[PDB]
Order: sequence, then C-alpha cells, then structure tokens
Amino acid sequence: LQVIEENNQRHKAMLDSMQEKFATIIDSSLQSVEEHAKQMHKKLEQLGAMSLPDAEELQNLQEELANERALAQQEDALLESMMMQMEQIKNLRSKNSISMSVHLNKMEESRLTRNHRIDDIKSGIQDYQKLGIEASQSAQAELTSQMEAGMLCLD
Amino acid sequence: LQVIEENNQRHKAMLDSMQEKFATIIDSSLQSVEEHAKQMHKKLEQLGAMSLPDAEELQNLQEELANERALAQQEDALLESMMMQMEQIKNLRSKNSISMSVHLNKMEESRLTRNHRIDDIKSGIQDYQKLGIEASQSAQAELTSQMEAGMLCLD
Amino acid sequence: MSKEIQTNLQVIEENNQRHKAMLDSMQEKFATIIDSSLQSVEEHAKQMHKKLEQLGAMSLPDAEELQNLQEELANERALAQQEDALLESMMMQMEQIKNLRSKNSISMSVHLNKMEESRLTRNHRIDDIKSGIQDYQKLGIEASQSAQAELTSQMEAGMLCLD
Amino acid sequence: MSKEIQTNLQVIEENNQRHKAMLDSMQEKFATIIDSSLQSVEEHAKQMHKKLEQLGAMSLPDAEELQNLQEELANERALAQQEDALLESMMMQMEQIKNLRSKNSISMSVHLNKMEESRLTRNHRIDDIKSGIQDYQKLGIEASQSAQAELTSQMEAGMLCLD
Repeated sequence: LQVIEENNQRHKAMLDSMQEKFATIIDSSLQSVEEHAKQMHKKLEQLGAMSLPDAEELQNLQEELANERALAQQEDALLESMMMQMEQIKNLRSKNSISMSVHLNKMEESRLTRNHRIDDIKSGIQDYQKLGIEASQSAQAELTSQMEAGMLCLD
Repeated sequence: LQVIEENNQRHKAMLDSMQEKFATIIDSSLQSVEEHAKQMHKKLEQLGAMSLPDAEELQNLQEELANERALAQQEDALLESMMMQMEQIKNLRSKNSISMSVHLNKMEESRLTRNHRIDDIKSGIQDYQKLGIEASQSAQAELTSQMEAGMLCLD
Repeated sequence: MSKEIQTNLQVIEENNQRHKAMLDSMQEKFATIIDSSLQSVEEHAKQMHKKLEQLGAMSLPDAEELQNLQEELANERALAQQEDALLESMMMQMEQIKNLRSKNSISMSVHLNKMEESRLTRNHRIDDIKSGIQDYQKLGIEASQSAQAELTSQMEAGMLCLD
Repeated sequence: MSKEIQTNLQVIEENNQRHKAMLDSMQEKFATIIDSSLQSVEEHAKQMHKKLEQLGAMSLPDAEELQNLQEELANERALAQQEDALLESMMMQMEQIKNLRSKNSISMSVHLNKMEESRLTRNHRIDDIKSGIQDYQKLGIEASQSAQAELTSQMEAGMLCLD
C-alpha cells in the first residue's frame, strides 16, 4: 500500500545518479575548455616573444645600412678631395712644362745667334788676310818704285 | 871739282825719301795689326757676354726640373695617402656587409622557427577538435546508458 | 475490495507515465547540450584555423624579402670587387707612369749637365782666342820695332864707312 | 892735267858703286821684311781659323741636346695625357659604381621597411588570436553555467508538479 513510495524512491534515485553523471560531464567539458585556453595562450606567448628579437635584427640592419651610407659619404668626399689636388698638381706640372719649352727655345734662339756671330768672325779674319795680301803687294810696289828712281843720266 | 858732293847730296836725298816711304809702310802695318786686335777683341767680348744669359736659362731649366720632381713627390704621397684611406673604407664596408649577412641569416633562422611553431598550433587545435569529438561520443554513451537502466520488471 | 487494488494500479501507472515523460524530456534536452558544446568546439576550431592560415601565410613574403635582401648583398659584393679592380688597375698604371716620368727627368738633367759643361768649355775656348790676339799684337809690336831697328840701322850705317 | 880728271872719274865711279852695293843690300833686306810681315799675318789667320772651327763645331752637339731635350718634353706631355685619361676614366667608373651602390641601398631600406611593417602586422594578428581565446573561454564558462541552470532546473522542477 504505502510501499508505492518504494517505486518513487528508486525513481528519485535514478535522477541523482543521473544528475551526477551529467554534471560531471559538463564539468569535464568546461574543464576541457579552460584547459585548452591554457595550453594555447602558453604557445602564443612564446610565439609573440619572438618579436623583440626580430626587431633587434631589423634595427641592426637598419643601423648597418646607415653605416654603409656614411661610408659611401666618406668615399665621395675623399675622391673629390684627392681629385682636386691631382688637378692642381696637373696644372703646376703643365705650367712648369710650358716654362721649360720657353727656355729651350730661348737657347735655340741663342745657338743660332752664336752662329751668325761665329761666322762673321771667320769672315772678319778672311777680310784681314785679304787686306794683308793687298798691303803686301802695295809695299812691293812703292819699294821697286824707289829702286827705279835710283837712276842718273842719260835716259 | 868740289861739286862731286852734289852727287852725294842727291844720293843721300835718295835715302831720306826712302826711309820715309819705308817707315810709313811699317808703321801702316803695325797700325794695321793693333787695329785688327781692336776689331776682334770687340766682337769677342760681345760673344763672351752671351754666356751669362745662357747660364741663366740653364739655371732656370735646372730649377724647373726640380719643381717637377717635387711635384712628382707630392703626387706619390697623395696617391698613397688617398689609397690607404680607400682601403680602410673598403674594409669597413666589408665588415659592415659581413655583419648584414649575419643578421639576414638570423632572420631566416627565425622565419623557419616561426613556421614550426605555427604548424604545431594548428596541430594542437586539430588535437583539441579530435578530443572534442571523442568527448561528444563518450557523453552520448553515458547518457543512453542511464536511459537503458530506466527499466523495471520483468526482463 | 477487488477495486481497491485497481485504484493503486491506476496511480502507480500514472506515476510511471508521468516519470517517463520527463525522463524523455531531459534526455532529449541533454543530447541537445552535448551536441551544442561540440558545435561550439568545432566552430572555434574553424575560427582559429582561419586566422592561423592567414598568419602562416606571411612566411612566403618574409622569405621573399630575405631573398631579395640576400641577393642585394651580393650586388654590393660585386660592386666591391669592381671598385677594387678599378683602383688596383689604376694603381698599376700610375706606377708605370711614375717610373717613365722619373726615367725621363734624369735624361733631362743629363742633357742639362751636358749643356752646362758645353757652356763652360765654350768659354775657355773663347778665352784662348782673346789670349791669341794679345799674343799676336805683342809679336806684332815687337816685329815692327825690331824692323825699325834693322831699317834705321843700315840707314845710319849705310852713309859712309862703318864697322 | 888730263890725268887729274881720271882721278875724279875713278872716285866718282867708286862712290856710285859703293852706293849701289848698299842700295841693293837694303832693298833685298826690305823685301824680306814685307814678305815676313805677310807670313806673320797669314800664319795668325791659319791660327785663328783652326780655333774658330773648333769653337763653331760645338753648335751641332748643343743642337743635339736641345732636340733631345725638346722631345723629352713631348714624352712628358704624353705621360700627362695618359695620366689624365686614366684618372678621368677612373672618375667615371667610380661615378657609376656610386649610383649603383646608392640605388642598391635604397632597395634594401625598402625591403627592411617591408619587414618592419610585416613584423608589426604579424604581431597584431597574434594579438587577435590571444583575444579569440579569451573570447572563447568566456563563452565556454558562460555556456556551462547556462547549461547547469537548465540541468539543475528540470531536476528540481521534475520532482513533482511545478509551474
């Protein structure tokens, strides 16, 4: 009669043995979510950590790329510097060389003059010789003219 | 008689008219020598005068030939100077460039690592998915096992 | 009292039916939940896979850049060699010109020395000619006075008897 | 007194002969002197001509030197041109290398900028994935508590008559 409760008690026992199997499955799925979130955010943090070292390299490459441009800078200035001096020397050389071509032609000009002056001293001596021969002949004349006039009488 | 002196007087007159023609010829030949010596030593002095100007030119050429050697001197020093600096720049460039080849390979080394780390997060999610499917099947089981046990009597 | 039992039977059958209606009611509801937590999982998996592909897809361009960068480094190294060879080949031409220029300056100093020596010799040979004149006009003066002797001698001596 | 004249004749013939002997004597002697002063002249002329030839003979070597000197000046001018051309052609190669090097450094800065921009973007896409998780586990927590409601709800409600 009253043991109709006994059917209820096993039926009610069927829920509390069920609510437990059910709660434990939901709780083992929520636990499975917050677990995955742990494992990932871990591997994400380590991956995001790579960024600072990658930015280091980029900054160095950036710096090394600057050093390069400053070395190219130094080179242009050098070249232009040592070219300008090379040019100034080139002109001094030139100036010098034009000066030498002048003194050489002034010595060729002198060599030719020495010649006209040497030649005319030869000519001057030959003149003296010529006048010495003419003198000799003249004296041989005045001499024999005194001898011719050493006569007396007659005829 | 005594006029035999008259022959002597004309004879003596023949000498003094002769000594004169003769002295005058010697004296006109000595005069002709010391005259030539005058005309020559004149042209010799002017010729010998050329020597100082010729020595001037030689001294200048000597000087200009010295300037040249000092310009060649300046050039060697210049070249060697601007070469040495060119060399130092060459090395700095090199050093820089070797440094860049290092940072580039450290970024390729990082790119490959990023990949292994990206791939395994994909693999980690597929794992989570796989475990989520296995969980779902497991729960469908424990569920229907509670339903199967909702029977009574008989059999 | 035979009906007194059919009363208990109809309420024990009622309680069982009432109990089964909710027994089905929660099971269907629960199978909805586990089938919803799976969809919530597979959706997030799709959600993440989309972003992980988009992120992993950056690898090729990053590699493009490094490759382009790496070869541009080679360009520089080429330019270095070229510059090197240019300066070296300039250094060597400059060496030879230097020598030639040197050799040439010596040859000029030698010709200059020759002309200074030639100038010197030319002066002493001019000196000799100046000397040759003062020698000559000396013998010239001495010849005339020596002849005026022998002239005026035999004039003075030729007048009358002399010994 | 006929002989007194032959006395004067023999002494006037004597005086004339004596006078002629010396007349020849000085003329021969004088023709020796004028013939000696000419030899003294022609000898000095030979004497000078020898020295003037030896002196004038220096002209050719002096000219040799100037010519050798003049062409050595041309050697220098050649070397100048060569050096000029060498430096000019070096200046121009150096100009091009400079440009290439320049152009190259820009291309590298561009690839670097790209990678700094690529790095930035890659971080924010990583940020989103971190965000996507905290979104997910939020919806995860909220889903569980919402289901524990509907679970414990119909357990509590499914015991006996409820409305």
